[PDB]
Amino acid sequence: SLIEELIRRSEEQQRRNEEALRQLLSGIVQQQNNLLRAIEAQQHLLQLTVWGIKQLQARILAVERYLKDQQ
Amino acid sequence: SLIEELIRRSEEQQRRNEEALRQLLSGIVQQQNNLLRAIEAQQHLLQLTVWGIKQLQARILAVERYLKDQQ
Amino acid sequence: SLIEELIRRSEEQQRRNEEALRQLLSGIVQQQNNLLRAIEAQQHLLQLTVWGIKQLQARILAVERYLKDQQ
Repeated sequence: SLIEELIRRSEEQQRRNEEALRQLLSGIVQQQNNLLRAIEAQQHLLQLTVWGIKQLQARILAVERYLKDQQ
Repeated sequence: SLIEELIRRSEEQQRRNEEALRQLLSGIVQQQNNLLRAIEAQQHLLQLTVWGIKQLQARILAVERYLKDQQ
Repeated sequence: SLIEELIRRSEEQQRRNEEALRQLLSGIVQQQNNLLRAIEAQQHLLQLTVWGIKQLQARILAVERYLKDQQ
């Protein structure tokens, strides 16, 4: 969502730089901050999914042990 | 795969810009579009994994409830 | 972790470029390599989570089949 917002802002600045290529240095630097923010927002979500996978591993392990124990 | 293809294209343009640093503004702008596409392709896959984690959570919850109910 | 290290290095180069904007072309090119490395490191971790989700799917499927078979 914010990633989607940062991507659209980067898409906008990309069009401005390509049109300005056709002042440009500032937009190029700003575009690099746009991409860095996007990468950082994706890192946050990626970090959440890593933790979500670990919790699913713990849940399935508990079920596997429960079935083992019931035997 | 496409991410891998976008990364290699970015790796190629990176070498051209570093060699051209040693016309450059256009390549720098094109490289920024290469990275934006890569970020967007990774966002698509990241979005798929978020949905895949939610479906695994629903599957393990159904198993957990089944075992609870059988008792 | 390395992603976090590549992000901080990109954050440092971003500040230098914004201050140098206020030689800049080289830093802009170097910053683009900083972001490319970050994207590539995130792709590696993203690839690991895709594989981790597939293994969790196989584990829950085995549990689902076990419970089906016991009936």
